[PDB]
Amino acid sequence: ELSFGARAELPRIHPVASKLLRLMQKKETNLCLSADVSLARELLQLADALGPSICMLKTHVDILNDFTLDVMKELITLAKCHEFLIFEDRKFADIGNTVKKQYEGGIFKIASWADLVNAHVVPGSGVVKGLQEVGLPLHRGCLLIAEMSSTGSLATGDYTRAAVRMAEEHSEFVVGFISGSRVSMKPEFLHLTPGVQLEAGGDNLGQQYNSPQEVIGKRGSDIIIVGRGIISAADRLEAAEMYRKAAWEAYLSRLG
Amino acid sequence: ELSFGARAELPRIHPVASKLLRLMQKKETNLCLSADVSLARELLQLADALGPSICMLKTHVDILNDFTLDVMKELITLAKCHEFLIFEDRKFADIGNTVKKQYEGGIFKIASWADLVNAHVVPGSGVVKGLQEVGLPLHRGCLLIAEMSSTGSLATGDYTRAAVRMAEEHSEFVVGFISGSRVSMKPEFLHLTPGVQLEAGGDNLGQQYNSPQEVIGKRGSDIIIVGRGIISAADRLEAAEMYRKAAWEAYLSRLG
Ligand SMILES: O=C(O)c1cc(=O)[nH]c(=O)n1[C@@H]1O[C@H](COP(=O)(O)O)[C@@H](O)[C@H]1O
Ligand SMILES: O=C(O)c1cc(=O)[nH]c(=O)n1[C@@H]1O[C@H](COP(=O)(O)O)[C@@H](O)[C@H]1O
Repeated sequence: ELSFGARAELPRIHPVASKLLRLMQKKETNLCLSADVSLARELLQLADALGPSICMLKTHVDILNDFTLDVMKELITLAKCHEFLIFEDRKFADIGNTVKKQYEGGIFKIASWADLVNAHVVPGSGVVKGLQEVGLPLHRGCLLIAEMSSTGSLATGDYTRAAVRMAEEHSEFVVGFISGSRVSMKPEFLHLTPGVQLEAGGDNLGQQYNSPQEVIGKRGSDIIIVGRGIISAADRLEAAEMYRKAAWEAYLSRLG
Repeated sequence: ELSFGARAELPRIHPVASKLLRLMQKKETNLCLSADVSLARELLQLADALGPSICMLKTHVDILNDFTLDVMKELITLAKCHEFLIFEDRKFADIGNTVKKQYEGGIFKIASWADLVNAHVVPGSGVVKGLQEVGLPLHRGCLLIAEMSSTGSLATGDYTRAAVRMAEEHSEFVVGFISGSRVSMKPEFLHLTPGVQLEAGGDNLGQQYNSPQEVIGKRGSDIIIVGRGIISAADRLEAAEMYRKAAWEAYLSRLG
């Protein structure tokens, strides 16, 4: 098993994955903050304070009450300053012809500011083809949703295998997965795992939690995605540091 | 098999489905226009001219370059004038806690103007639970995506059966399906079918077309969803009338 720094140099590595893996090793962080807030001021204050602790900031641009492309300009300034990627968790899931417009255009112009986006594989490979026609020219990457954290997820068995095949057949653009575990045996592919908290539990709408030690250490994922475990805490900086140290040590102990 | 007008009166019918079925029978239309345009002025000019020919106008609010809630105010005026429902084809596909915010909030405030939305079933029933916590109080309906039109779709076999079970267990909010065919044997549930053109063919990004006669007449669906077959035509009114007459006669001939 290679370190993040060595994976950053693999011959078939995507440039976006390489950039991410380099800053993960430099900063000793495999934490992605899920910045699930409705106010631009809170998003930017979290990005600035937690920037040093995170490899990635995950957005849902469509829950931000005061979105403007200028807010995303300020977010890019912080991403460059503190060295993290921006991941818009848009979960594209339409025919190729539709998703290309949803990615490039409308009010959000996601491709103009998002290093990474993600897509569901249920529509077939056209979803990836459509996205890549915008994303390849704009030097972007994509994650495929191979497994989900929620109760009753149908992303199991042959579905997960189809996501892995689709990623591997589109390595020019697909840099990894949303998954609960290592699903690809190819080390060029990032595994990002949501549904993470230090304590056992869930929410009232089907979210299920596992610990950083379980998903990084036992299940072999690379990056934890954490929302409420940080966002709902009083001291979001110390919460982020707890999650960072947990995920980083789990990673180191799997390396041996 | 019951007429649309008789289905509108079924004991377990959802009010949104009833409203739709009534205006389908009154206007002799089972055509949903896929208004896949980037300009508000073109969206509103299509809604006004084609309003009399359609039971429903399907939006992708996130490809509209000049979206404002005022554009949707003008669209509602046309929907009320000409009697059609507004369907935002958002394809919600996240955990319940996320989709409730994506449905109610952000810039688009989808639930404030959309009669109908749709959701993927891959995350499990939490996606429906989250949406229904916004949509039930706002007297809205939802369609579940049971089958897709695109090449390589994984929405087959047990997946389609899971979508039908989920719809039937959430009949307070779920009024039907995006599907290629009749998937539910319960007549209270609408079947809407995209991937429709009069001529054989497809697009370059995995879209596949079938005719109105095939999907309404042979496959037993209720409503055709048509984008480019109308939108790319020179005379979009006559194109809409051709699709309306095709879908309506296919429906009548299945009734006998
Ligand atoms: O793509 C994702 O990040 C995602 C996939 C998934 O399987 N589960 C999942 O929870 N998410 C997202 O990750 C975040 C989880 O947030 P918390 O439950 O607050 O930690 C939310 O923004 C979800 O939308
Ligand atoms: O939910 C949908 O409407 C949808 C589901 C699906 O399986 N296939 C599909 O084509 N659609 C949508 O229906 C429209 C099809 O447009 P045309 O291919 O131009 O007729 C697009 O806006 C798609 O996003």
